[PDB]
Amino acid sequence: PMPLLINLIVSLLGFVATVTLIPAFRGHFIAARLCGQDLNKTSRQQIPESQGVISGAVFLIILFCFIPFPFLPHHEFVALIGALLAICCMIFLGFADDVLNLRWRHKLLLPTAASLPLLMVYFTNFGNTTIVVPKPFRPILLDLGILYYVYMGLLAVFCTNAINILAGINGLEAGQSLVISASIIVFNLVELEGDCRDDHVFSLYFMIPFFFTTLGLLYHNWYPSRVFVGDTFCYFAGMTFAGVGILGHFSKTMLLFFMPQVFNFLYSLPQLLHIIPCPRHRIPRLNIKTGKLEMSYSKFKTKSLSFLGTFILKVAESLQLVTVHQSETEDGEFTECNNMTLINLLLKVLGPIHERNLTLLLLLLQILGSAITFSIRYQLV
Amino acid sequence: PMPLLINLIVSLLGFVATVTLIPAFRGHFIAARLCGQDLNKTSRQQIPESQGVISGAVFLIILFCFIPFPFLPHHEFVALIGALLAICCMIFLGFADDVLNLRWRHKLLLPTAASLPLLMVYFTNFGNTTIVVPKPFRPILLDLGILYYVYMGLLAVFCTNAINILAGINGLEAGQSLVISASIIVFNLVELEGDCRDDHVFSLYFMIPFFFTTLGLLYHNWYPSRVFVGDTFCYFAGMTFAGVGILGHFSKTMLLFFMPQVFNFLYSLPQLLHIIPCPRHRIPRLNIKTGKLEMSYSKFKTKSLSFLGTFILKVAESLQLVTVHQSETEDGEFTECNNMTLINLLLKVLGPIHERNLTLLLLLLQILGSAITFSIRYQLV
Ligand SMILES: CC(=O)N[C@H]1[C@@H](O[C@@H]2O[C@H](C[C@@H](O)[C@H]3O[C@@H](n4ccc(=O)[nH]c4=O)[C@H](O)[C@@H]3O)[C@H](O)[C@H](O)[C@H]2NC(=O)/C=C/CCCCCCCCCC(C)C)O[C@H](CO)[C@@H](O)[C@@H]1O
Ligand SMILES: CC(=O)N[C@H]1[C@@H](O[C@@H]2O[C@H](C[C@@H](O)[C@H]3O[C@@H](n4ccc(=O)[nH]c4=O)[C@H](O)[C@@H]3O)[C@H](O)[C@H](O)[C@H]2NC(=O)/C=C/CCCCCCCCCC(C)C)O[C@H](CO)[C@@H](O)[C@@H]1O
Repeated sequence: PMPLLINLIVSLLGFVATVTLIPAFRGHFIAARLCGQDLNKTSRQQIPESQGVISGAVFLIILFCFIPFPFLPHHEFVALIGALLAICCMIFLGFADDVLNLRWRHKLLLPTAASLPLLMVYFTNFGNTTIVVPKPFRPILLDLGILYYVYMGLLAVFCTNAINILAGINGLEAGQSLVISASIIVFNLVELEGDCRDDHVFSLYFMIPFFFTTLGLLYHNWYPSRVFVGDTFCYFAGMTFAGVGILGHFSKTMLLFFMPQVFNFLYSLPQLLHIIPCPRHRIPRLNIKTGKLEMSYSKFKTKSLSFLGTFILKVAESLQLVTVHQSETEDGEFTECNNMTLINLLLKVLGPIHERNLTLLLLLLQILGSAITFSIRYQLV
Repeated sequence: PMPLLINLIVSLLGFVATVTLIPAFRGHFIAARLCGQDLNKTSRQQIPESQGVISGAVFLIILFCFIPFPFLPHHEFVALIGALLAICCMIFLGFADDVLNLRWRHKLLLPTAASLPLLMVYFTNFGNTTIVVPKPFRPILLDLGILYYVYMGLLAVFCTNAINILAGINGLEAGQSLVISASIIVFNLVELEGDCRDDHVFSLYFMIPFFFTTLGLLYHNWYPSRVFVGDTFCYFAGMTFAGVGILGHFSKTMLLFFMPQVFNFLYSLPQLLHIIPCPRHRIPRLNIKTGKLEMSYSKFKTKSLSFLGTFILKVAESLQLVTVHQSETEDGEFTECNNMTLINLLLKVLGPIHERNLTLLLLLLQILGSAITFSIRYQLV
């Protein structure tokens, strides 16, 4: 555990670096107009956005410096440089999506291009394209070949976006990733005792610095948010997870650590596909008098709604998932449905919750999921 | 020459891609405020900057797609992925310098960090740290060891900045790189016939797409500039050259292709070090009535000037390099010295030249240098 010792020493130095540099560059981002308002707060001040660029940068300098230590053989060297190319490309693309505000078309396609070094490394290092069925005898009728490479391409696209759309409250994005990376770190140390070690000693090389830099980011992103992580971070986070999952051969376990993100993605799916009107910001509404966050709604004319739309809505209404409020004015009759997100579903079930408590609750919900996965995979039921 | 055939097919597709995408993203950059005015033109309209991000992006997608072709052994695979990590990191850092407008401190240090994958690849692939003396028996008294790795670190820092400071006129930055990359391509094809082939088949993999994408950029950057290349491109260009020079083992020949850039850097050195006052923009002044570009000056109080400053200035004045105009008002006595740049020295020698002609003249001057290098290295005097 000597390269891991070096990896931890540089990760702690990376944490110090991230914590120190984020306030040092504040000026540059406010000047560059890379900032947004805390939409769930009465304060109209603009907080610097895209701070994941600073932690992501620190992350790259750390690992570039780390490269000779696990060697001072190329099977793990190709995977190291390759994974760093896919991550660097993603922090780059993420920052450009933050700066240029790209279309949903790019939010999908470009992460597939950035994930190519991982696919190519897997191709040249002859990766096992044959998968093992985790579900019972029902879907079991397999060398997925190109469809396995399609899966690896669509993994980075899911991971980054799933984090990115489960956001809008102080320390949720950096915080959820902090639970996920820690869950992978714990898992790596357990599996570091036997069988697959080369996969977990490798995954730890990327996860220990991702954790300590994200911690340095959360130092300024936690409530009250002084800085915002931005798309740059979601892109970086998603790809680092998708990368270690792919090359470490544990994307299945990793996707189980991603349970709140998966629920949020699917619960959002009718809005994301625009079958039910999707507003630009689906973050909860602040009740200025209460101080706590109340559910956000998407009101629209019921006549304009499609046959599939009113079907999905009425099935979700009955399943006690959405809070539908129908009204009628001089303009006509409307339908004010609940904004389909895990944050608003938590406010639907537990009522209005304060911002600091709501994030903390979601992080605990993330902690519970990791316990469920760790219980499933290690017999603790 | 089959992977080279594939490399050229994708490079032509890359040229088409760059030419098509640059006007498609114009909206995003104007919105993102990533734009500047053509300071040598009367028109106050803002032209989108950082377009090197689009060509640099196209470049990365091409080469990521190219990766399996020269293989479908890891000695050239590590160098390929490694060089792409150093380049991707540089397009990323360059874009952040364009967006955040970093200090001169970062313009130097950060390119050294981005060049680490090249150094590390050279370290692991056991690169020849021992250099051969090109100059005569005078400096010949050598395993430079760490000082050779210092050289490789400072190569990317020189290459990017040297291009970046020899700019400010339509198609100079993209155009000079277009002569340099073509000079390396020609040289690679000559040396592809014998001896070192693995170094030139490798250098061509990066130079053919750099050329065809930069061509696609020059399509919109040539006079009258519709778009601006930005720091993103200078960073990308510099590193791609520094990369192929380092890994291909021909940084010496490459630095001889960089002759106008070297003269411009050293001629600028008293201003860059602030021994003689350095104005923010050292680009020539447009004579609205003439239409042609006239020399730019740096006027200052002669009393405020240091003992070394007035010494360098008077040595350059006598050497017939700077045009010094001394004046005296009620405020006191001033000194209006010529802005120390190869562009203003060309206007000092040839008089006022029109912008389109001036760039074209500098590109021809770049062409002459490549002929001088090719004559030196292949006996054509
Ligand atoms: C539709 C959806 O879910 N869109 C949500 C998503 O939109 C993204 O806002 C950010 C800007 C926010 O960070 C802003 O939120 C504010 N903020 C931030 C942090 C905080 O603590 N407090 C706060 O007030 C701040 O003012 C900041 O500027 C970007 O514009 C980004 O591009 C947006 N990103 C997107 O719009 C992403 C869309 C992806 C569409 C889905 C496509 C499918 C992807 C998966 C495919 C997988 C398959 C292959 C399996 O996130 C929003 C919330 O952070 C939510 O309010 C918003 O509802
Ligand atoms: C001091 C110096 O030479 N500084 C020149 C340098 O400044 C850089 O302007 C750009 C903004 C220009 O692209 C603007 O110029 C306009 N433009 C552009 C293209 C065109 O065709 N027409 C036009 O009008 C447009 O409005 C655009 O916004 C950036 O701000 C960049 O950060 C600047 N970059 C720097 O300031 C870079 C400084 C590096 C300092 C030297 C440090 C030493 C480096 C070498 C060390 C090597 C050793 C290790 C051996 O370049 C300037 C000109 O493009 C010139 O006017 C200016 O004089």
